[PDB]
Amino acid sequence: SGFRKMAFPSGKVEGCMVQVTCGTTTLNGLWLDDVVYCPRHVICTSEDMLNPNYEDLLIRKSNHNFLVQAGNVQLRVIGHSMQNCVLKLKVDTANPKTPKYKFVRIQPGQTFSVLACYNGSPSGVYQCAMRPNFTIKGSFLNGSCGSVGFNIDYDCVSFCYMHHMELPTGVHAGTDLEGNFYGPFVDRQTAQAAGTDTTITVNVLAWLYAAVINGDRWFLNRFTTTLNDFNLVAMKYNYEPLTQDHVDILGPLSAQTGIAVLDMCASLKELLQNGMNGRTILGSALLEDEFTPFDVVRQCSGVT
Amino acid sequence: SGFRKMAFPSGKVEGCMVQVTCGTTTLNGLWLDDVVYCPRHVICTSEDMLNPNYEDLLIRKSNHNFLVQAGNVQLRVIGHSMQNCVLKLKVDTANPKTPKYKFVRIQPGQTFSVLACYNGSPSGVYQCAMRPNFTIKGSFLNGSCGSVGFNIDYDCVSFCYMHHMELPTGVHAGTDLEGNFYGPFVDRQTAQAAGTDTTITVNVLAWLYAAVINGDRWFLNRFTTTLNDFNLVAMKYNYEPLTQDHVDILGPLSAQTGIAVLDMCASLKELLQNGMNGRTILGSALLEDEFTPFDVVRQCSGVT
Ligand SMILES: Cc1ccncc1NS(=O)(=O)c1cccc(Cl)c1
Ligand SMILES: Cc1ccncc1NS(=O)(=O)c1cccc(Cl)c1
Repeated sequence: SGFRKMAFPSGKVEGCMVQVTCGTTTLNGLWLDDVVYCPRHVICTSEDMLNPNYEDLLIRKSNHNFLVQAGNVQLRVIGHSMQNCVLKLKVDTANPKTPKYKFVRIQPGQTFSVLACYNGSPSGVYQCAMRPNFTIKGSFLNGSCGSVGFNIDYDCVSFCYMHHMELPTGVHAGTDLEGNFYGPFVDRQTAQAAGTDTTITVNVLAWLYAAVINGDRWFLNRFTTTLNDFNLVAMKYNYEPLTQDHVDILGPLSAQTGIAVLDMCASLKELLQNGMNGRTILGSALLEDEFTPFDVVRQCSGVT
Repeated sequence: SGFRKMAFPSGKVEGCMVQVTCGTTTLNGLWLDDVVYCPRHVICTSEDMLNPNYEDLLIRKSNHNFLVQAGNVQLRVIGHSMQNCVLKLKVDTANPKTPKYKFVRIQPGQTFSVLACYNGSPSGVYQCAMRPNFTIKGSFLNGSCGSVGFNIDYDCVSFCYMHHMELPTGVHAGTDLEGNFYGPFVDRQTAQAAGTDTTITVNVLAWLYAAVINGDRWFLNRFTTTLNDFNLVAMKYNYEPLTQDHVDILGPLSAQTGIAVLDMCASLKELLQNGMNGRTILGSALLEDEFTPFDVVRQCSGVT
């Protein structure tokens, strides 16, 4: 037992990290097969980032201007193209460490691991959630751009995120691996608003099931509620409205614990209305929303 | 910016995980050079674990009784020996994925990454702290024994922990890679008490420096304190007493922020005496003690 904010083993992704340099800007790239994916803002200078015309900036660049280095070996760039906000550098050598992979566009509320990298070198791995407002609360410094978010299903790596920028508010924004931003963000140094973020209700409930499984049951009460009643409370506390789809995915956890989903909703309702009264749940003094029902099942059963 | 409970990239350690089977018991092993390290309780049955005589149990075992599998290839065991609570299985092939490594015995309050494994297969990575009482609050299920804790310095993996057991209280206990238990624990299914755990004061203070660096400064106040005065408060709240050595290691963070260590102690003092009043620090509603001053500096500078 015990419950931790666990990230996926990062090994398959470490073997794909490279350094991409263009002019004076260096960031991270992802080498899969004979293609290196990186944020297109690698072609910008500090002055360009205020209002960049990427098509025009890319026209001044040739294959030889993109310096791609994997560890200590230089890769030969034979093609370059822009796809939305990513650059695809065609290299002459396939990465021998290319794992089985997919590019997937995740949904808000879903979680993933981030392998934070600097100069093509991995520094740490942590588990994140794509906030309902399409931002991530990561840990990213200068040089971290091009770091990727992913999930792993047995031997298949599903890349879902590529880090592009930090909003003036300190939250992070990025794209899927086809270069499409999650949210309304653009790759430009301008004031950009991330909407009102809400708490992922289905994840908090799954984490409440994880607490019961692991012994923390103080929050369990003699009450029940309805989806409509619970959602009145969820609205007041900026929680995502709970739907029958969320109840359905909570099915396995409800089955394993024997606590009906709506009864767990009444425990969450009382926690929202009365707080924790100084107590903790799974070592946390607040309601945790970065564990999906899938994460809880995987962790609670030991899925490798 | 942003601050996350980051684990080390696990790739170097994934390449060392193997499955070790002896009789009906299967657990994880660590293959470094031509040696496989695993918990010695792999030789026990369920009845043996109540009061095992490991010397006697090992005498009934031969090299051919230890089944070591790396992925899908079987390793040939040519030697076996017990060193404290670990078994060292000499195999005929050196692991080609052996990274540069050290075996180190960490101090309580220090942190490390755990690569939780089942059947020799990695499932997730998370950052832990060796509690002052020599336990870890991990996430370990049946089959997780043999999972290791480690730190990484550029290309050198310092293994510090090997998971052995879960105490009836739900906390975890294990050994260094020479088989010596951290704490007073023995590898036996008996009631064992982990002492009174305390909060790692130097880590909370380093995490308070990480909060200031990242924008969270509400807790900063117009007060200062002395080491002796602060320690009176630390005693009352089960915090480890702060020493000049802890103040010295906080030096770099004190220098970078311009907030004297004793002034940060007065912020911590007020937080202990008055709580958080419903507020958070780095997204947490409690005082975090699993980031050492080294972790904070590394994360806040991007050390790969
Ligand atoms: C100064 C610079 C030069 C070139 N390329 C990037 C940067 N800066 S940055 O990465 O912090 C950045 C700022 C604003 C928006 C975005 Cl998408 C990225
Ligand atoms: C049932 C069994 C059989 C063989 N080897 C281990 C186990 N059980 S166990 O790993 O949960 C365990 C229980 C108590 C102390 C320790 Cl150190 C480990």
